[PDB]
Amino acid sequence: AKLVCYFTNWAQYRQGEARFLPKDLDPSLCTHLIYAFAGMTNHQLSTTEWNDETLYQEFNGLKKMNPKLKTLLAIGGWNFGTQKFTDMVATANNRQTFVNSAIRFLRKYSFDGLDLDWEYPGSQGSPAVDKERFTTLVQDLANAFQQEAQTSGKERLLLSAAVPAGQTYVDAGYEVDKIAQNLDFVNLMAYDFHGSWEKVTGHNSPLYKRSGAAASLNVDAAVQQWLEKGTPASKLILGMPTYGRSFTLASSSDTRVGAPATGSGTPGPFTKEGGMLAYYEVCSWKGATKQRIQDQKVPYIFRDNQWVGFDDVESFKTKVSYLKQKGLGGAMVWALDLDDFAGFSCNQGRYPLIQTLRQEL
Repeated sequence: AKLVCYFTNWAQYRQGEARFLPKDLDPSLCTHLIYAFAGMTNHQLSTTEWNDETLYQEFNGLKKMNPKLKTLLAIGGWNFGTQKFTDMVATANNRQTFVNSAIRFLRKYSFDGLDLDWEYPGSQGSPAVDKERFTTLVQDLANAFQQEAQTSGKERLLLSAAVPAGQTYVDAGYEVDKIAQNLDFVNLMAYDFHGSWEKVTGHNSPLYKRSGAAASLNVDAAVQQWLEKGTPASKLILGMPTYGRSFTLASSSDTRVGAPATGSGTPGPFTKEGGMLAYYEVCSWKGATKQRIQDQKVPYIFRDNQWVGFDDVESFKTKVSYLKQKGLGGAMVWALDLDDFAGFSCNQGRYPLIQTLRQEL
């Protein structure tokens, strides 16, 4: 089994004990660590934070303690947009410029592979032709990765991609069955199903549905979709979130799922973003009421006019059990910095959630 965890390079700016750098990393915790995110300058792979070169070195330097650990560099992300991916996979000469830069860049900093986080090809601004080109990109990379293998005398660079869960986004940009052949694994983002972008409370990551397309916004519907489309279960890794989606309730009385909400929930004191909250900002809510949505096997907690749907140790246990049953390749996590990484808030030791994934896997 695989335990893929996403490291975040902006987490280093969280205040006090939320601050997260490579030294807060547990080298035996995950089997694969993915660094988010790498950028793109002149069709080439580039850094995005002033200390990326320094962080990369401590990051991959962890392999000195754990030779089994595999690291990949994730390029893209939401903030990155799609525009630059389009211009890169536009021609072939440019793709070569990238593929050849990726190779030099990964090898330079001791990365074992590349995680594609294009959000999203053939959607949200990306032309319909980016669908077929994405798979070409996948192919060219897989191919160069093959050839680079002989010449270098090192293990073939790994290639994975983070992918969306909804039917809409898949069709718009993913030739599943085909990309699944060149991808060593697929990190399914099985979360962000419900959020403050909705006028009704809903859970960020429900295992099962509570009808219509609504009944497709759960882990199961996401897994099933990627499976049926040609993704071998081995290659499917189940994303798990160490964070919750928050809502401000229209009325402190009516804390039901589906209850009305005026907007995003109060930004977290450490994460500073409405709609989302790290586990260490929820795990120990003083004077709140934690409940459990039986049909979706996930919990939610409210206090006053604040409502939050998050994942706890028990939900993770259930999801791994689910994952085992579907025969999936392992579990993926977003993100290391959102779990109580230093056991400074929850009294459940270091990495309550992620260590759970490790124990059950």
